[PDB]
Amino acid sequence: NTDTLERVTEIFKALGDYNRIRIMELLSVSEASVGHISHQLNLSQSNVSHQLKLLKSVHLVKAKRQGQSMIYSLDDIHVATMLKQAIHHANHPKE
Amino acid sequence: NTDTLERVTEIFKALGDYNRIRIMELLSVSEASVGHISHQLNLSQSNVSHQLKLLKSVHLVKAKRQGQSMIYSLDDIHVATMLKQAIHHANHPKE
Ligand SMILES: [Zn+2]
Ligand SMILES: [Zn+2]
Repeated sequence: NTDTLERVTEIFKALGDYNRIRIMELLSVSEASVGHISHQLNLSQSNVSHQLKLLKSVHLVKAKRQGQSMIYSLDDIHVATMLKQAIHHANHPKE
Repeated sequence: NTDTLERVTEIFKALGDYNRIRIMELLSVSEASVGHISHQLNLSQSNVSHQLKLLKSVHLVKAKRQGQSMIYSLDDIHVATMLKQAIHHANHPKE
């Protein structure tokens, strides 16, 4: 018994594609849906119609209705702060 | 276009396994090495001499020499923030 480990193993393998995370990267500062995400990040709407639903099913992502589309966003500040710090580890301004 | 992103899958290609990051969970409050990880997580020395070394050689981990010993750590507060923010979206309890 561990509580934490035995529930983020599910996160820390699902992270493993640069496309997936490049989207949450952006969401963590500004929200887009499948169709805007496809414009901003050069991805197909068919493809994001299945990557956004997967991110959602590992709970880094959340869907919501708004006016006359479904907006997508980060589930909560936890993993937005995980995902910020992977970029920070990968881009040192001075070594 | 990516600038850095595929160097960030290159730190996801450091995760993907259980005790590997159950170690680093604990390094995220106190620093421990091969013999003492193998004591404190009930592990084995053949094994930690491959996993402390992988993580070391994929920069989520850094050693420090103390004569015939080496103490070991996370690499910086970036990777310490990745694994502790994951260990925060795994459960969400009252405080
Ligand atoms: Zn760093
Ligand atoms: Zn959370």
